[PDB]
Amino acid sequence: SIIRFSVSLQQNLLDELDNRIIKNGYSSRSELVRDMIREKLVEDNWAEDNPNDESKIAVLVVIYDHHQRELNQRMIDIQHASGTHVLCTTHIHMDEHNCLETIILQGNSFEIQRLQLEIGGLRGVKFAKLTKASSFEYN
Amino acid sequence: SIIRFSVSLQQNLLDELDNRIIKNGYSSRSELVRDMIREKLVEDNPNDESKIAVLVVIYDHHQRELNQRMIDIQHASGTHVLCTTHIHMDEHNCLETIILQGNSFEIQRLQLEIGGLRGVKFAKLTKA
Amino acid sequence: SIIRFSVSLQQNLLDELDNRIIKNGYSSRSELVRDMIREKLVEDNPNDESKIAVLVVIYDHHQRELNQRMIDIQHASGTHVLCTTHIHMDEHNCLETIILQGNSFEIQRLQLEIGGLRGVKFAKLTKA
Amino acid sequence: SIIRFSVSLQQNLLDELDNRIIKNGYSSRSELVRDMIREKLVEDNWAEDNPNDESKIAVLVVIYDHHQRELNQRMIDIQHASGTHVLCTTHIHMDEHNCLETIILQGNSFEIQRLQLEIGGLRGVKFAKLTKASSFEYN
Ligand SMILES: [Cl-]
Ligand SMILES: [Cl-]
Ligand code: NI
Ligand code: NI
Ligand code: NI
Ligand code: NI
Repeated sequence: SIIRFSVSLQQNLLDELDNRIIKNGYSSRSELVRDMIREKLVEDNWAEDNPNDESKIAVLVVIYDHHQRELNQRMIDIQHASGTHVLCTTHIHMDEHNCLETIILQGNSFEIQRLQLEIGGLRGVKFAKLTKASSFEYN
Repeated sequence: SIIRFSVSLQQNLLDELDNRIIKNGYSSRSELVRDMIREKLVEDNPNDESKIAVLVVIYDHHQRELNQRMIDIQHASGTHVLCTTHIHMDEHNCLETIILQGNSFEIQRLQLEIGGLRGVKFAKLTKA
Repeated sequence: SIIRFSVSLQQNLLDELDNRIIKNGYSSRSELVRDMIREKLVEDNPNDESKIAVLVVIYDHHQRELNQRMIDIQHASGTHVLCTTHIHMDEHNCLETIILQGNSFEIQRLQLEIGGLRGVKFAKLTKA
Repeated sequence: SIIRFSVSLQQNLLDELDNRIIKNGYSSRSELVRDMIREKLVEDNWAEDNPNDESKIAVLVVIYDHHQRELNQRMIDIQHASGTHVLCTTHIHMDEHNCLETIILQGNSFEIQRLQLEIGGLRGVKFAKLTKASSFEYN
Protein backbone atom coordinates (compact mmCIF):
# COMPACT_ATOMS: atom_id res chain seq x y z
CA SER A 1 0.00 0.00 0.00
CA ILE A 2 2.16 2.92 1.37
CA ILE A 3 2.16 5.96 -1.07
CA ARG A 4 3.89 9.33 -0.42
CA PHE A 5 2.47 12.75 -1.29
CA SER A 6 3.23 16.35 -0.35
CA VAL A 7 1.41 18.94 1.76
CA SER A 8 1.76 22.71 2.28
CA LEU A 9 0.95 24.75 5.41
CA GLN A 10 1.13 27.93 7.49
CA GLN A 11 4.67 28.00 8.97
CA ASN A 12 2.84 29.54 11.95
CA LEU A 13 0.64 26.42 12.41
CA LEU A 14 3.79 24.42 11.77
CA ASP A 15 5.46 25.47 15.06
CA GLU A 16 2.45 24.09 16.92
CA LEU A 17 3.07 20.91 14.93
CA ASP A 18 6.82 20.59 15.25
CA ASN A 19 6.61 20.99 19.04
CA ARG A 20 4.13 18.09 19.32
CA ILE A 21 6.62 15.87 17.46
CA ILE A 22 9.23 16.66 20.16
CA LYS A 23 7.09 16.20 23.32
CA ASN A 24 5.32 13.04 22.02
CA GLY A 25 8.28 11.09 20.67
CA TYR A 26 7.60 11.16 16.97
CA SER A 27 10.55 10.59 14.59
CA SER A 28 8.99 12.87 11.97
CA ARG A 29 6.17 15.31 11.32
CA SER A 30 5.09 12.96 8.48
CA GLU A 31 4.46 10.45 11.24
CA LEU A 32 2.40 12.70 13.46
CA VAL A 33 0.34 14.01 10.47
CA ARG A 34 -0.31 10.41 9.29
CA ASP A 35 -1.76 9.57 12.66
CA MET A 36 -3.88 12.71 12.84
CA ILE A 37 -5.31 11.94 9.37
CA ARG A 38 -6.09 8.28 10.17
CA GLU A 39 -7.96 9.48 13.34
CA LYS A 40 -9.94 12.10 11.50
CA LEU A 41 -10.93 9.66 8.80
CA VAL A 42 -12.05 7.20 11.45
CA GLU A 43 -14.15 9.89 13.17
CA ASP A 44 -15.67 11.15 9.87
CA ASN A 45 -16.47 7.55 8.88
CA TRP A 46 -18.31 6.91 12.24
CA ALA A 47 -20.11 10.32 12.01
CA GLU A 48 -21.71 9.31 8.71
CA ASP A 49 -22.50 5.65 9.40
CA ASN A 50 -25.81 3.97 8.46
CA PRO A 51 -27.95 1.90 10.93
CA ASN A 52 -28.23 -1.26 8.81
CA ASP A 53 -24.44 -1.22 9.26
CA GLU A 54 -24.07 -3.19 12.53
CA SER A 55 -20.51 -4.12 11.54
CA LYS A 56 -18.31 -1.48 13.24
CA ILE A 57 -15.85 -2.63 15.85
CA ALA A 58 -14.74 -0.71 18.93
CA VAL A 59 -13.20 -1.19 22.30
CA LEU A 60 -14.83 0.34 25.34
CA VAL A 61 -12.52 0.90 28.27
CA VAL A 62 -14.23 1.37 31.62
CA ILE A 63 -12.72 1.95 35.03
CA TYR A 64 -15.15 1.45 37.85
CA ASP A 65 -15.56 0.78 41.54
CA HIS A 66 -15.96 -2.95 41.80
CA HIS A 67 -17.35 -2.74 45.39
CA GLN A 68 -20.14 -0.60 43.83
CA ARG A 69 -22.79 -3.25 44.21
CA GLU A 70 -25.05 -4.12 41.22
CA LEU A 71 -23.04 -1.88 38.84
CA ASN A 72 -22.17 -4.93 36.75
CA GLN A 73 -25.83 -5.80 36.24
CA ARG A 74 -26.69 -2.17 35.36
CA MET A 75 -23.91 -2.33 32.78
CA ILE A 76 -25.21 -5.63 31.33
CA ASP A 77 -28.85 -4.41 31.08
CA ILE A 78 -27.66 -1.31 29.21
CA GLN A 79 -25.51 -3.27 26.83
CA HIS A 80 -28.42 -5.66 26.20
CA ALA A 81 -30.82 -2.78 25.46
CA SER A 82 -28.29 -0.88 23.25
CA GLY A 83 -28.41 -3.19 20.22
CA THR A 84 -24.63 -3.81 20.22
CA HIS A 85 -22.95 -7.24 20.33
CA VAL A 86 -20.19 -7.81 22.90
CA LEU A 87 -17.62 -10.09 21.31
CA CYS A 88 -15.38 -10.29 24.31
CA THR A 89 -14.74 -8.71 27.71
CA THR A 90 -11.66 -8.77 29.88
CA HIS A 91 -11.52 -7.56 33.52
CA ILE A 92 -8.57 -6.83 35.83
CA HIS A 93 -8.25 -5.24 39.31
CA MET A 94 -6.21 -2.09 39.33
CA ASP A 95 -6.47 -1.78 43.15
CA GLU A 96 -8.96 -2.59 45.92
CA HIS A 97 -11.26 0.26 44.81
CA ASN A 98 -10.95 0.08 41.00
CA CYS A 99 -11.44 -2.40 38.22
CA LEU A 100 -10.52 -1.91 34.60
CA GLU A 101 -12.57 -3.60 31.88
CA THR A 102 -12.06 -3.90 28.13
CA ILE A 103 -15.22 -4.54 26.13
CA ILE A 104 -14.93 -5.45 22.48
CA LEU A 105 -18.09 -4.41 20.70
CA GLN A 106 -19.76 -4.81 17.42
CA GLY A 107 -22.57 -2.62 16.11
CA ASN A 108 -23.33 0.62 14.45
CA SER A 109 -21.64 3.76 15.41
CA PHE A 110 -24.51 5.31 17.28
CA GLU A 111 -25.50 2.21 19.36
CA ILE A 112 -21.88 1.93 20.38
CA GLN A 113 -21.54 5.59 21.22
CA ARG A 114 -24.79 5.49 23.15
CA LEU A 115 -23.62 2.49 25.15
CA GLN A 116 -20.53 4.50 26.08
CA LEU A 117 -22.57 7.56 27.15
CA GLU A 118 -25.03 5.51 29.16
CA ILE A 119 -22.28 3.53 30.90
CA GLY A 120 -20.20 6.67 31.68
CA GLY A 121 -23.30 8.16 33.38
CA LEU A 122 -23.55 5.34 35.92
CA ARG A 123 -22.54 6.01 39.49
CA GLY A 124 -19.31 4.09 40.22
CA VAL A 125 -18.04 4.46 36.64
CA LYS A 126 -15.02 6.73 36.76
CA PHE A 127 -13.86 6.45 33.12
CA ALA A 128 -15.45 5.18 29.98
CA LYS A 129 -13.55 5.75 26.68
CA LEU A 130 -14.17 4.34 23.26
CA THR A 131 -11.47 3.20 20.77
CA LYS A 132 -12.99 3.28 17.28
CA ALA A 133 -11.82 1.49 14.15
CA SER A 134 -12.92 1.75 10.53
CA SER A 135 -12.73 -0.86 7.73
CA PHE A 136 -10.28 1.11 5.63
CA GLU A 137 -7.57 0.77 8.28
CA TYR A 138 -7.78 -3.01 8.14
CA ASN A 139 -9.75 -4.10 4.98
CA SER B 1 3.07 30.20 5.05
CA ILE B 2 4.42 28.35 1.94
CA ILE B 3 6.03 25.47 3.91
CA ARG B 4 5.93 22.17 1.93
CA PHE B 5 6.60 18.67 3.35
CA SER B 6 5.97 14.96 2.72
CA VAL B 7 3.47 12.41 4.10
CA SER B 8 3.13 8.67 3.45
CA LEU B 9 -0.19 6.91 3.56
CA GLN B 10 -1.51 3.57 2.39
CA GLN B 11 -3.52 3.42 -0.87
CA ASN B 12 -6.71 2.43 1.00
CA LEU B 13 -6.44 5.48 3.24
CA LEU B 14 -5.32 7.92 0.53
CA ASP B 15 -8.40 6.88 -1.45
CA GLU B 16 -10.20 7.54 1.81
CA LEU B 17 -8.64 11.00 2.14
CA ASP B 18 -9.44 11.65 -1.55
CA ASN B 19 -13.14 10.73 -1.43
CA ARG B 20 -13.50 12.81 1.74
CA ILE B 21 -12.03 15.67 -0.35
CA ILE B 22 -14.68 15.15 -3.04
CA LYS B 23 -17.60 14.64 -0.59
CA ASN B 24 -16.89 17.48 1.85
CA GLY B 25 -16.03 19.95 -0.98
CA TYR B 26 -12.26 20.51 -0.52
CA SER B 27 -10.11 21.84 -3.41
CA SER B 28 -6.93 19.84 -2.54
CA ARG B 29 -5.40 17.26 -0.26
CA SER B 30 -3.20 19.92 1.16
CA GLU B 31 -6.20 22.01 2.05
CA LEU B 32 -8.08 19.13 3.77
CA VAL B 33 -4.98 17.89 5.61
CA ARG B 34 -4.40 21.47 6.78
CA ASP B 35 -7.85 21.58 8.33
CA MET B 36 -7.27 18.16 9.90
CA ILE B 37 -3.94 19.27 11.45
CA ARG B 38 -5.60 22.46 12.81
CA GLU B 39 -8.60 20.63 14.27
CA LYS B 40 -6.37 17.96 15.85
CA LEU B 41 -4.16 20.64 17.45
CA VAL B 42 -7.30 22.12 19.15
CA GLU B 43 -8.25 18.57 20.33
CA ASP B 44 -5.05 16.59 21.16
CA ASN B 45 3.63 16.63 31.45
CA PRO B 46 4.70 13.22 30.27
CA ASN B 47 6.26 12.15 33.54
CA ASP B 48 7.67 9.29 35.55
CA GLU B 49 4.35 8.49 37.22
CA SER B 50 3.28 4.89 36.58
CA LYS B 51 -0.11 4.60 34.75
CA ILE B 52 -2.31 1.79 33.57
CA ALA B 53 -3.13 1.79 29.87
CA VAL B 54 -4.86 -0.17 27.17
CA LEU B 55 -3.33 -0.70 23.77
CA VAL B 56 -5.75 -1.85 21.10
CA VAL B 57 -4.08 -3.57 18.15
CA ILE B 58 -5.57 -4.84 14.89
CA TYR B 59 -3.11 -7.02 12.97
CA ASP B 60 -2.82 -9.53 10.14
CA HIS B 61 -3.12 -12.97 11.72
CA HIS B 62 -1.12 -14.67 8.91
CA GLN B 63 1.91 -12.39 9.34
CA ARG B 64 4.71 -14.64 10.57
CA GLU B 65 6.58 -13.61 13.74
CA LEU B 66 4.35 -10.56 14.37
CA ASN B 67 3.37 -11.64 17.85
CA GLN B 68 6.96 -12.38 18.59
CA ARG B 69 8.04 -8.90 17.49
CA MET B 70 5.20 -7.32 19.57
CA ILE B 71 6.46 -9.30 22.56
CA ASP B 72 10.07 -8.14 21.83
CA ILE B 73 9.01 -4.49 21.56
CA GLN B 74 7.00 -4.94 24.81
CA HIS B 75 10.26 -5.93 26.55
CA ALA B 76 11.96 -3.01 24.61
CA SER B 77 9.51 -0.33 25.86
CA GLY B 78 9.82 -0.86 29.64
CA THR B 79 6.08 -1.29 30.20
CA HIS B 80 4.79 -4.22 32.34
CA VAL B 81 2.03 -6.18 30.58
CA LEU B 82 -0.71 -7.19 32.94
CA CYS B 83 -3.02 -8.99 30.47
CA THR B 84 -3.40 -9.55 26.74
CA THR B 85 -6.60 -10.79 25.10
CA HIS B 86 -6.90 -11.74 21.41
CA ILE B 87 -9.93 -12.40 19.27
CA HIS B 88 -10.51 -12.96 15.53
CA MET B 89 -12.37 -10.10 13.84
CA ASP B 90 -12.27 -12.03 10.55
CA GLU B 91 -10.14 -14.36 8.45
CA HIS B 92 -7.51 -11.73 7.88
CA ASN B 93 -7.53 -9.83 11.23
CA CYS B 94 -7.14 -10.23 14.93
CA LEU B 95 -7.92 -7.64 17.47
CA GLU B 96 -5.93 -7.60 20.64
CA THR B 97 -6.25 -5.58 23.79
CA ILE B 98 -3.19 -5.10 25.91
CA ILE B 99 -3.61 -3.88 29.43
CA LEU B 100 -0.32 -2.57 30.73
CA GLN B 101 1.45 -0.45 33.29
CA GLY B 102 4.13 2.19 32.80
CA ASN B 103 5.32 5.76 32.88
CA SER B 104 4.52 8.04 30.01
CA PHE B 105 7.86 7.48 28.23
CA GLU B 106 7.64 3.65 28.24
CA ILE B 107 4.04 3.62 27.16
CA GLN B 108 4.42 6.16 24.39
CA ARG B 109 7.45 4.29 23.11
CA LEU B 110 5.31 1.07 23.23
CA GLN B 111 2.45 2.40 21.15
CA LEU B 112 4.85 3.91 18.59
CA GLU B 113 7.12 0.89 18.05
CA ILE B 114 4.22 -1.57 17.89
CA GLY B 115 2.36 0.77 15.62
CA GLY B 116 5.27 0.88 13.14
CA LEU B 117 5.26 -2.87 12.64
CA ARG B 118 4.42 -4.33 9.31
CA GLY B 119 1.26 -6.28 9.68
CA VAL B 120 -0.06 -3.93 12.36
CA LYS B 121 -3.07 -2.16 10.87
CA PHE B 122 -4.13 -0.11 13.91
CA ALA B 123 -2.42 0.72 17.27
CA LYS B 124 -4.32 3.07 19.65
CA LEU B 125 -3.53 3.80 23.30
CA THR B 126 -5.91 4.77 26.12
CA LYS B 127 -4.27 5.91 29.33
CA ALA B 128 -6.09 5.97 32.66
CA SER C 1 -22.05 -54.02 50.19
CA ILE C 2 -25.80 -53.12 50.18
CA ILE C 3 -25.28 -49.39 50.97
CA ARG C 4 -27.98 -47.21 49.32
CA PHE C 5 -27.86 -43.39 48.92
CA SER C 6 -29.29 -40.50 46.89
CA VAL C 7 -28.00 -38.44 43.94
CA SER C 8 -29.54 -35.44 42.15
CA LEU C 9 -28.96 -34.76 38.49
CA GLN C 10 -30.57 -32.58 35.86
CA GLN C 11 -32.99 -34.19 33.37
CA ASN C 12 -30.62 -33.54 30.44
CA LEU C 13 -27.80 -35.35 32.21
CA LEU C 14 -29.92 -38.19 33.61
CA ASP C 15 -31.11 -38.85 30.06
CA GLU C 16 -27.41 -38.75 29.25
CA LEU C 17 -26.61 -41.27 32.00
CA ASP C 18 -29.56 -43.41 30.82
CA ASN C 19 -28.62 -43.59 27.13
CA ARG C 20 -25.03 -44.39 28.14
CA ILE C 21 -26.58 -47.28 30.13
CA ILE C 22 -28.39 -48.53 27.03
CA LYS C 23 -25.44 -48.01 24.63
CA ASN C 24 -22.63 -49.45 26.76
CA GLY C 25 -24.77 -52.43 27.92
CA TYR C 26 -25.31 -51.71 31.65
CA SER C 27 -28.21 -53.33 33.56
CA SER C 28 -28.91 -50.36 35.90
CA ARG C 29 -28.01 -46.81 36.78
CA SER C 30 -26.62 -48.04 40.02
CA GLU C 31 -24.34 -50.42 38.20
CA LEU C 32 -23.01 -47.76 35.76
CA VAL C 33 -22.59 -45.11 38.48
CA ARG C 34 -20.70 -47.72 40.53
CA ASP C 35 -18.23 -48.21 37.70
CA MET C 36 -17.92 -44.45 37.28
CA ILE C 37 -17.18 -43.94 41.01
CA ARG C 38 -14.55 -46.75 40.90
CA GLU C 39 -12.85 -45.43 37.77
CA LYS C 40 -12.81 -41.85 39.13
CA LEU C 41 -11.25 -43.05 42.41
CA VAL C 42 -8.36 -44.62 40.39
CA GLU C 43 -8.00 -41.30 38.46
CA ASP C 44 -8.73 -38.35 40.81
CA ASN C 45 -1.89 -32.23 50.65
CA PRO C 46 -4.23 -29.32 50.18
CA ASN C 47 -2.01 -26.74 51.82
CA ASP C 48 -1.39 -23.08 52.44
CA GLU C 49 0.89 -22.69 49.43
CA SER C 50 -0.38 -20.02 47.03
CA LYS C 51 -1.13 -21.38 43.49
CA ILE C 52 -2.34 -19.92 40.24
CA ALA C 53 -5.48 -21.49 38.81
CA VAL C 54 -7.99 -21.21 36.02
CA LEU C 55 -11.69 -21.55 36.60
CA VAL C 56 -13.74 -22.17 33.48
CA VAL C 57 -17.41 -21.24 33.83
CA ILE C 58 -20.30 -21.71 31.41
CA TYR C 59 -23.39 -19.78 32.52
CA ASP C 60 -26.76 -18.50 31.35
CA HIS C 61 -26.19 -14.95 30.12
CA HIS C 62 -29.82 -13.90 30.81
CA GLN C 63 -29.69 -14.92 34.48
CA ARG C 64 -30.02 -11.69 36.45
CA GLU C 65 -27.39 -10.93 39.12
CA LEU C 66 -25.31 -14.04 38.30
CA ASN C 67 -22.14 -12.09 37.66
CA GLN C 68 -22.73 -10.16 40.81
CA ARG C 69 -23.08 -13.35 42.85
CA MET C 70 -19.90 -14.79 41.21
CA ILE C 71 -18.10 -11.61 42.20
CA ASP C 72 -19.51 -11.89 45.78
CA ILE C 73 -18.41 -15.53 46.09
CA GLN C 74 -14.98 -14.51 44.69
CA HIS C 75 -14.63 -12.09 47.63
CA ALA C 76 -16.09 -14.91 49.88
CA SER C 77 -13.47 -17.52 48.85
CA GLY C 78 -10.26 -15.60 49.64
CA THR C 79 -8.76 -16.06 46.17
CA HIS C 80 -7.24 -13.04 44.32
CA VAL C 81 -8.58 -12.71 40.77
CA LEU C 82 -5.90 -11.72 38.33
CA CYS C 83 -7.98 -11.66 35.11
CA THR C 84 -11.43 -12.62 33.88
CA THR C 85 -12.33 -13.01 30.19
CA HIS C 86 -15.88 -13.58 28.90
CA ILE C 87 -17.12 -14.62 25.49
CA HIS C 88 -20.53 -15.64 24.07
CA MET C 89 -20.72 -19.31 23.10
CA ASP C 90 -24.29 -18.77 21.88
CA GLU C 91 -27.49 -16.86 22.59
CA HIS C 92 -28.06 -18.67 25.84
CA ASN C 93 -24.46 -19.15 27.13
CA CYS C 94 -21.30 -17.35 28.03
CA LEU C 95 -18.03 -18.95 28.73
CA GLU C 96 -15.71 -17.28 31.15
CA THR C 97 -12.18 -18.02 32.17
CA ILE C 98 -11.01 -16.82 35.53
CA ILE C 99 -7.33 -16.74 36.23
CA LEU C 100 -6.75 -16.52 39.96
CA GLN C 101 -4.34 -16.98 42.82
CA GLY C 102 -4.84 -18.76 46.13
CA ASN C 103 -4.12 -21.57 48.52
CA SER C 104 -5.87 -24.86 48.09
CA PHE C 105 -8.64 -24.08 50.61
CA GLU C 106 -9.64 -20.73 49.03
CA ILE C 107 -9.56 -22.10 45.53
CA GLN C 108 -11.50 -25.25 46.28
CA ARG C 109 -14.09 -23.21 48.13
CA LEU C 110 -14.25 -20.90 45.03
CA GLN C 111 -14.93 -23.64 42.52
CA LEU C 112 -17.55 -25.24 44.78
CA GLU C 113 -19.57 -22.11 45.67
CA ILE C 114 -19.53 -20.79 42.10
CA GLY C 115 -20.41 -24.22 40.83
CA GLY C 116 -23.50 -24.40 43.07
CA LEU C 117 -25.00 -21.25 41.60
CA ARG C 118 -28.21 -21.40 39.69
CA GLY C 119 -27.48 -20.42 36.16
CA VAL C 120 -23.98 -21.90 36.31
CA LYS C 121 -23.95 -24.85 33.92
CA PHE C 122 -20.30 -25.88 34.26
CA ALA C 123 -17.50 -24.91 36.75
CA LYS C 124 -14.11 -26.67 36.30
CA LEU C 125 -10.80 -25.78 37.96
CA THR C 126 -7.25 -26.28 36.65
CA LYS C 127 -4.49 -25.68 39.17
CA ALA C 128 -0.89 -25.03 38.13
CA SER D 1 -34.19 -29.86 35.51
CA ILE D 2 -32.76 -31.35 38.80
CA ILE D 3 -34.15 -34.94 39.44
CA ARG D 4 -33.12 -37.21 42.36
CA PHE D 5 -32.53 -40.97 42.15
CA SER D 6 -30.90 -43.61 44.32
CA VAL D 7 -27.71 -45.66 43.99
CA SER D 8 -26.28 -48.72 45.77
CA LEU D 9 -22.61 -49.63 46.35
CA GLN D 10 -19.88 -51.66 48.05
CA GLN D 11 -19.55 -50.19 51.58
CA ASN D 12 -15.85 -50.99 51.02
CA LEU D 13 -15.66 -48.67 47.96
CA LEU D 14 -17.73 -46.24 49.99
CA ASP D 15 -14.93 -45.52 52.51
CA GLU D 16 -12.72 -44.45 49.61
CA LEU D 17 -15.61 -42.18 48.65
CA ASP D 18 -16.52 -40.73 52.02
CA ASN D 19 -12.89 -39.77 52.67
CA ARG D 20 -12.70 -37.78 49.40
CA ILE D 21 -15.76 -35.79 50.53
CA ILE D 22 -13.85 -34.77 53.70
CA LYS D 23 -10.46 -33.82 52.16
CA ASN D 24 -12.00 -31.98 49.16
CA GLY D 25 -14.65 -29.91 50.91
CA TYR D 26 -17.82 -31.50 49.63
CA SER D 27 -21.02 -31.03 51.68
CA SER D 28 -22.32 -34.45 50.59
CA ARG D 29 -21.40 -37.64 48.78
CA SER D 30 -24.33 -36.88 46.42
CA GLU D 31 -22.32 -33.83 45.45
CA LEU D 32 -19.05 -35.60 44.79
CA VAL D 33 -20.81 -38.42 42.83
CA ARG D 34 -22.70 -35.83 40.71
CA ASP D 35 -19.43 -34.26 39.71
CA MET D 36 -17.77 -37.58 38.94
CA ILE D 37 -20.72 -38.56 36.72
CA ARG D 38 -20.79 -35.24 34.82
CA GLU D 39 -17.00 -35.67 34.14
CA LYS D 40 -17.37 -39.23 32.94
CA LEU D 41 -20.22 -38.31 30.65
CA VAL D 42 -18.16 -35.48 29.22
CA GLU D 43 -15.21 -37.83 28.60
CA ASP D 44 -17.43 -40.57 27.06
CA ASN D 45 -19.10 -37.95 24.84
CA TRP D 46 -15.67 -36.69 23.54
CA ALA D 47 -14.40 -40.30 23.09
CA GLU D 48 -17.22 -41.04 20.66
CA ASP D 49 -17.37 -37.76 18.73
CA ASN D 50 -17.72 -37.53 14.93
CA PRO D 51 -15.42 -35.40 12.68
CA ASN D 52 -18.15 -33.44 10.89
CA ASP D 53 -18.85 -32.25 14.45
CA GLU D 54 -16.52 -29.20 14.67
CA SER D 55 -18.74 -27.74 17.41
CA LYS D 56 -17.10 -28.86 20.69
CA ILE D 57 -15.76 -26.20 23.00
CA ALA D 58 -12.75 -26.48 25.28
CA VAL D 59 -10.25 -24.40 27.14
CA LEU D 60 -6.56 -25.12 26.76
CA VAL D 61 -4.41 -23.90 29.61
CA VAL D 62 -0.71 -23.59 28.84
CA ILE D 63 2.12 -22.44 31.06
CA TYR D 64 5.27 -21.66 29.18
CA ASP D 65 8.57 -19.83 29.24
CA HIS D 66 7.89 -16.54 27.57
CA HIS D 67 11.63 -15.81 27.04
CA GLN D 68 11.63 -19.06 24.99
CA ARG D 69 12.02 -17.31 21.67
CA GLU D 70 9.72 -18.25 18.74
CA LEU D 71 7.57 -20.55 20.95
CA ASN D 72 4.55 -18.34 20.25
CA GLN D 73 4.93 -18.78 16.50
CA ARG D 74 5.39 -22.57 16.87
CA MET D 75 2.16 -22.59 18.87
CA ILE D 76 0.30 -20.54 16.22
CA ASP D 77 1.49 -22.73 13.29
CA ILE D 78 0.30 -25.84 15.16
CA GLN D 79 -3.06 -24.35 15.97
CA HIS D 80 -3.44 -23.27 12.33
CA ALA D 81 -2.60 -26.76 11.05
CA SER D 82 -4.84 -28.56 13.64
CA GLY D 83 -8.21 -27.63 12.13
CA THR D 84 -9.51 -26.03 15.36
CA HIS D 85 -10.86 -22.47 15.67
CA VAL D 86 -9.49 -20.25 18.46
CA LEU D 87 -12.33 -18.09 19.68
CA CYS D 88 -10.32 -16.19 22.22
CA THR D 89 -6.96 -16.19 24.00
CA THR D 90 -5.90 -14.49 27.19
CA HIS D 91 -2.28 -14.21 28.43
CA ILE D 92 -0.84 -13.19 31.82
CA HIS D 93 2.69 -13.25 33.33
CA MET D 94 2.99 -15.48 36.33
CA ASP D 95 6.64 -14.44 36.91
CA GLU D 96 9.68 -13.41 34.86
CA HIS D 97 10.14 -16.98 33.59
CA ASN D 98 6.52 -18.12 33.10
CA CYS D 99 3.43 -17.07 31.24
CA LEU D 100 -0.01 -18.56 31.59
CA GLU D 101 -2.36 -18.61 28.61
CA THR D 102 -6.02 -19.57 28.27
CA ILE D 103 -7.09 -20.60 24.78
CA ILE D 104 -10.77 -21.04 24.05
CA LEU D 105 -11.17 -23.49 21.20
CA GLN D 106 -13.78 -24.79 18.93
CA GLY D 107 -13.54 -28.00 16.91
CA ASN D 108 -13.92 -31.69 17.09
CA SER D 109 -12.67 -33.67 19.95
CA PHE D 110 -9.68 -35.16 18.23
CA GLU D 111 -8.36 -31.93 16.58
CA ILE D 112 -8.57 -30.30 19.99
CA GLN D 113 -6.88 -33.15 21.77
CA ARG D 114 -4.18 -33.28 19.13
CA LEU D 115 -3.54 -29.55 19.48
CA GLN D 116 -3.05 -30.14 23.20
CA LEU D 117 -0.61 -33.05 22.64
CA GLU D 118 1.38 -31.18 20.02
CA ILE D 119 1.60 -28.02 22.14
CA GLY D 120 2.59 -29.95 25.32
CA GLY D 121 5.46 -31.53 23.35
CA LEU D 122 7.08 -28.17 22.56
CA ARG D 123 10.22 -27.18 24.39
CA GLY D 124 9.40 -24.31 26.77
CA VAL D 125 5.86 -25.58 27.41
CA LYS D 126 5.71 -26.72 31.01
CA PHE D 127 1.96 -27.45 31.30
CA ALA D 128 -0.79 -27.91 28.81
CA LYS D 129 -4.21 -29.09 30.14
CA LEU D 130 -7.54 -29.25 28.43
CA THR D 131 -10.93 -28.38 30.03
CA LYS D 132 -13.65 -30.14 28.02
CA ALA D 133 -17.36 -29.35 27.87
CA SER D 134 -20.26 -31.21 26.28
CA SER D 135 -23.60 -29.85 24.99
CA PHE D 136 -25.70 -31.68 27.56
CA GLU D 137 -24.17 -29.65 30.40
CA TYR D 138 -25.30 -26.40 28.81
CA ASN D 139 -27.91 -27.13 26.03
CL1 LIG E 1 -24.56 -9.61 23.07
CL1 LIG F 1 -8.55 -19.82 13.85
NI1 NI G 1 -27.00 -10.87 25.31
NI1 NI H 1 8.95 -10.14 29.91
NI1 NI I 1 -12.35 -7.49 45.53
NI1 NI J 1 -6.13 -18.57 11.57
